[PDB]
Amino acid sequence: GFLELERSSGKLEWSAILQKMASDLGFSKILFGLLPKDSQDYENAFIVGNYPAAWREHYDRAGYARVDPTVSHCTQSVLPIFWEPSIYQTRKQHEFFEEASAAGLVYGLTMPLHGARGELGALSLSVEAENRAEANRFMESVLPTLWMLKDYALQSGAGLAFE
Amino acid sequence: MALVDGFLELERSSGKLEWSAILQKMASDLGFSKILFGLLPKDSQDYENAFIVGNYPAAWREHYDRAGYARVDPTVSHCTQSVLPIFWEPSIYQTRKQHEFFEEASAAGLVYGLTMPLHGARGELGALSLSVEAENRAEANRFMESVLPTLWMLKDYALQSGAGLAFE
Ligand SMILES: O=C(Oc1c(Br)cc(Br)cc1CNC(=O)c1ccccc1[N+](=O)[O-])c1ccccc1Cl
Ligand SMILES: O=C(Oc1c(Br)cc(Br)cc1CNC(=O)c1ccccc1[N+](=O)[O-])c1ccccc1Cl
Repeated sequence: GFLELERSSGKLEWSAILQKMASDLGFSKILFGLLPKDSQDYENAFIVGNYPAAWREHYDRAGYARVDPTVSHCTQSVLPIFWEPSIYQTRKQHEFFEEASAAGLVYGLTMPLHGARGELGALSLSVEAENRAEANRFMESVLPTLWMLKDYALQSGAGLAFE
Repeated sequence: MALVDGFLELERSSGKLEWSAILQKMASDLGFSKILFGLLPKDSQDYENAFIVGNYPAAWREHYDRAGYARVDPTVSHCTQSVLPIFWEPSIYQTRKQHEFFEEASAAGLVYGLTMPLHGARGELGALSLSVEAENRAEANRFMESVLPTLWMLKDYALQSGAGLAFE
């Protein structure tokens, strides 16, 4: 569980519980983003978490949903995409990487979310590490737990967002 | 990552037979007995014509289709509503018809286990059902809890690769 996320009422308590679950697991920053069936309106997604506010604003401002390589990945797969240097291919994606890094978001992964009612989302989690090798060792050590977490977060958060 | 290397063979297969053999072995190696992987394309409710993989007794699968059990199987309705597992507990069989279903499934050797709902990136709807042989439900539940995180990863790997084989 999942216990607290269900007993919670309102976005504020739900966000605090999810953030703490991630933090306890070893991830300092998280974003839970969700769209309803047949929506591509990323700039109006249901968004939860503790990403820096200025970064979230810039992301929307710059239209980074069209650039961020994890977005297109999420439309095609249920498997995680790790924030590996190989995913940033274009010059725009290089800038995206640099800008996200400035915001403190360099190491992490994005778990695509695909709900029972056609919801489309992502749970992104970032880790503080001394290098990418350290980050990857940590992420591998907690991956099975994260994999369960993302589905619990999806089932709970879909109803909060749209119902 | 070494953790997920096992799951990579699911994309390295050529054809439904090899894919089925790989999936069945991963499940068997993990400690489960019988499995059924079922998948439908976007918008489909045609359970009698799903893409199905596994080692459920053939006569049972034939019976399930014939008797229209998809209409009453509580794991089916659950999968339309949720991404979370549904464990095969007496409490999920509520209607008299679902009691019949449970009795018939038990005769086919399917009593303890769980169903992982599958929801694909392209609207695919499915289930990965796995049965457990045990002396009682408590032992069965103890085993299932011990392998659940591995199974949770497996079901998504199976879905991603399975969808390509079924529809792409
Ligand atoms: O929430 C979604 O996308 C978003 C939205 Br909107 C806003 C923001 Br800010 C961030 C994301 C997802 N991207 C990341 O978190 C990320 C991934 C790799 C490197 C760096 C970052 N980062 O720092 O942002 C989303 C993605 C796919 C499908 C649906 C949604 Cl709603
Ligand atoms: O494959 C799907 O449904 C099916 C289809 Br067809 C055929 C068969 Br035989 C079995 C199922 C799923 N049911 C089970 O495996 C099950 C669950 C609990 C107790 C006993 C059993 N059982 O032994 O049958 C399915 C389910 C949800 C969404 C899509 C699909 Cl294709």
